[PDB]
Amino acid sequence: GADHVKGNGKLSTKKITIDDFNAIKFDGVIDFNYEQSESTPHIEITVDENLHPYVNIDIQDRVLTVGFKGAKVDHFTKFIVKTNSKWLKEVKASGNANFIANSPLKGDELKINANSNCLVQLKQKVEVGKLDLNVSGSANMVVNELKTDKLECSINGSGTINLKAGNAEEADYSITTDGEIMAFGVAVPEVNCKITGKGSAQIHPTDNLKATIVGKGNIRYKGPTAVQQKVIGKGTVEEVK
Repeated sequence: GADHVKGNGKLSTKKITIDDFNAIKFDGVIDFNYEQSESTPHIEITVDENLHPYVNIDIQDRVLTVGFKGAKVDHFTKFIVKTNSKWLKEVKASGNANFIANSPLKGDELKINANSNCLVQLKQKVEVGKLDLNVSGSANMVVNELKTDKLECSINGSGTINLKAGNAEEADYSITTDGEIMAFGVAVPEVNCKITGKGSAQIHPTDNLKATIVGKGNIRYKGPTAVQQKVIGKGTVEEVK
């Protein structure tokens, strides 16, 4: 069967051209550096020199998948991906990967699913019609600045979503089992916030807030805002000054 291989500890970088992609999927301890630009797309891979033949770069229906193929890689020293595309509508990251967007991001929609201990960092302004963020398996997401019409934030099981600054017209915030949403920095006129189980949501509704809690989870908001709530459990909905 497939050979078991391992990195020889000598990192090398290879740069090649890459086809058009608008979606990214990867699973594993990969440092993935992305930029949105009109420049000729390239992909730059850093991995142990003897592992480059096993590096998988595959684009199907504009979905880019990066990982390994052709052998079972028992160990690698580091795995860095640096690439760019004109458009980006989706990112699926898993397995303790680091996804970093080092450019502003634009488009009708941006959907991000961060699972199993990943770290997603959107370091520059995200300006989209709809921003759909999902975290599970203790993954973490940090968004420095956003501007959107519809914002959807959801955490399942565990993990955190930190939305440092920005604006949304409507936001749906949800925490199930456990998790933390840190979004005091995002001003939103219409907010829907729901916690089922444990958790903590920090939010900034500027007109109306619909809050639902079942369990010990807490909703803390900065207003002024009108509030309609339904709480079953020890958790509470409270304003912070």
